[PDB]
Amino acid sequence: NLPEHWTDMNHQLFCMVQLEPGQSEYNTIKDKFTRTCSSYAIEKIERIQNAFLWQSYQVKKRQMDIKNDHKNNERLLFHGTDADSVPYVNQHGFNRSCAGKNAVSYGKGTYFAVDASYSAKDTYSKPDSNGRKHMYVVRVLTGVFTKGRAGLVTPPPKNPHNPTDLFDSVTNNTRSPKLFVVFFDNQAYPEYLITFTA
Amino acid sequence: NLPEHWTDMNHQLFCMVQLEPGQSEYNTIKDKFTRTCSSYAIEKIERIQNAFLWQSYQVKKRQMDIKNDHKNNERLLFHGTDADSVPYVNQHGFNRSCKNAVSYGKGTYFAVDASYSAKDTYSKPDSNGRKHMYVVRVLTGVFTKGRAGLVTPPPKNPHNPTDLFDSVTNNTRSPKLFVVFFDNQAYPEYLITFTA
Ligand SMILES: O=c1[nH][nH]c(=O)c2cc(OCc3cccc(Cl)c3)ccc12
Repeated sequence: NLPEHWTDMNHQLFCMVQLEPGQSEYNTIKDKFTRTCSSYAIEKIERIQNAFLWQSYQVKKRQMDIKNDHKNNERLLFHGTDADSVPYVNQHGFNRSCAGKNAVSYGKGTYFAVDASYSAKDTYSKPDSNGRKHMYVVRVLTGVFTKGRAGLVTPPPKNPHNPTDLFDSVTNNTRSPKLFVVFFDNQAYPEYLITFTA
Repeated sequence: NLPEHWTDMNHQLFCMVQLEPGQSEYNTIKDKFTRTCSSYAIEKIERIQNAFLWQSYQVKKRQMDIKNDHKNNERLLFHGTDADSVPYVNQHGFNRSCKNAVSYGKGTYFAVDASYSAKDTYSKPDSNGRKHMYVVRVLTGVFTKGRAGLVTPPPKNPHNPTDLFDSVTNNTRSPKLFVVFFDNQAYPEYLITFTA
């Protein structure tokens, strides 16, 4: 079930693949980034090939496709993080118990941005001792979402009289979403790592 | 690809099935409980048929079987909870984000002995006196002693910080509880409703 554009991994379960500028795959990520981060320069873009993270994520995606009536349940979003977190995210993905409090909190989960500019803030993509900033491009199962509240540890119910039937994610604003919060493991696959500088 | 002992669900994805007293499955689960809780009264035992939870759990189990290359990664453990939490666990399983004692880390706790889970602090009696305890398949895998404040298991090797233990315990030689720190590492298989 591993994607056919992935490099052959010689029977290993994890690899970071450096992309080539001028390939469509590099250029669509570079364009998505520069749309709001034109004042930064990209050092490199790496494709994350993590067999176990992919399998768990693809099972969640297939479940949400069945549960939800004909929705586009997946969005491609950004996540800025510090260099110390990069090896953990590459191997294990996004853990809500490691997440910082957001400056505007819509719940206690993992935050993902519509715009690279948001994730490029030093508060998220902290410059390392060589001045490198790190941002992931992430497949996120946003599914059916509502406006969040600082108190949430899971997405709220769709209906107060059916407390277990939940929204898939929450946002800052349902009309004009700029961030999404997910509260479960394997609801986000880190697909690319962008290393960039001021 | 759902287990053979499950009963037909009329093409639905979630069902709680009450077991028949005196049949093999009911007797097996009743014996596990009465090993340490023979003084309690069993009202009923329900088989939890949650296709989505089962699929996500079986994926984790296949992954852990490959990674550990050995094979006894699974233990059958107990979890007492309050009646208000039962509908959530039936649908969504165990969630570390939901304060009882967490001295061995911030995960979900499971007991080796039903008697521990049977304490009123875990299986809180409801207004009709009913107590609730799950029998749980847990991917304990390779484990180490836990400690306060862990948000994931420790690494197996300090020079490889991302290769983790699968779970932690109070005591590696003679464990009485296990903590898991990830979703879909535990599948709630039966729900025992009982009284003091
Ligand atoms: O069945 C349970 N349901 N919910 C729990 O939080 C729970 C917790 C639990 O160990 C907590 C603990 C921690 C340190 C020392 C000791 Cl001695 C005990 C055991 C069972 C349960």
